[PDB]
Amino acid sequence: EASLTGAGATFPAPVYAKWADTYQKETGNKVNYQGIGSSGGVKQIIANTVDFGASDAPLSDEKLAQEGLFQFPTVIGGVVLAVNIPGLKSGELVLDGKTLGDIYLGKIKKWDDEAIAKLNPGLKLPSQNIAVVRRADGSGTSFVFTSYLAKVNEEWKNNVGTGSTVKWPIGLGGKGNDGIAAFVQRLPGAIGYVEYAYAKQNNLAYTKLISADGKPVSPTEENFANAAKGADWSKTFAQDLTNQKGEDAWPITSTTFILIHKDQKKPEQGTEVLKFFDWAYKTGAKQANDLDYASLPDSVVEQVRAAWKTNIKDSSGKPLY
Repeated sequence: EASLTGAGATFPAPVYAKWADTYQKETGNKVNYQGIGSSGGVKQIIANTVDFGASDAPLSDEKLAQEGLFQFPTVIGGVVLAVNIPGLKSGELVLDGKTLGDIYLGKIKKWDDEAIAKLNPGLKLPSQNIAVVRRADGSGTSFVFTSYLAKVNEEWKNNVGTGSTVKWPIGLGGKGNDGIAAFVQRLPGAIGYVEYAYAKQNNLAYTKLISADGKPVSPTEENFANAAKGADWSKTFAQDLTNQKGEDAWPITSTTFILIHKDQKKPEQGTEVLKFFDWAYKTGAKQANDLDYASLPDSVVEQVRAAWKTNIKDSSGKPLY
């Protein structure tokens, strides 16, 4: 039995924790995962203080080669806008990318603003001020969210841009996906971006969004999967799944990655890390779906297995899988 430690992204933490609990029950192996944000996970794996790092933002091939790292995707999730608006039900409000960006820019300050009303004709919106909430820590969820906003709001693109950390025009900072969920829950009029599982598990209301194609869509596991239907995984695992075309394609979708060293100094540790993830691919789909994360296509996991064989080795050049 082995003890493994991983650290990073909170975006997939609910599913990694569930898989870890189940894996321990079935095999006795222990996986301790620390949700410290993608930026921290990258620093940790590079510092070699953990067996595997986790980040929703992919590293470029050149960055991977420079650090001697290998990266592979695990599941597909979606980012939603959790809101606390009195008298509004979950899924009733609809926002488009442009308007969402204007909210985060501080351009729109009340819930009954004309721009919001015209998108929601049947709604009686309250003249409640909008409390914008964003991440205080280096975050892969921030990366995905700002990648999306830069595509749909030129002013956002030109003035704040994309990144795991940006200079936010307005808003209070929350730590981790859990931190943002707690803020929305406690602040009447709040809007905050979180990975779907965090809104569902905390019973937070969320909005629908208008797809790249122009249709209002709901955030569901199937709709996250739909956004990924057109990704050419054979080209690269580092797929941008934001604002994708297609029916019922959730606009803020993203996969997430695990980072491990290619030259394993502690091969036993390396071998056990691959066994845990292989087990998750083979048996963990139901648990991922229970948490509303979509699974990667089988062709993609086969590509991952093939790459493990070629890339992961001990100091003697011996493959660990």
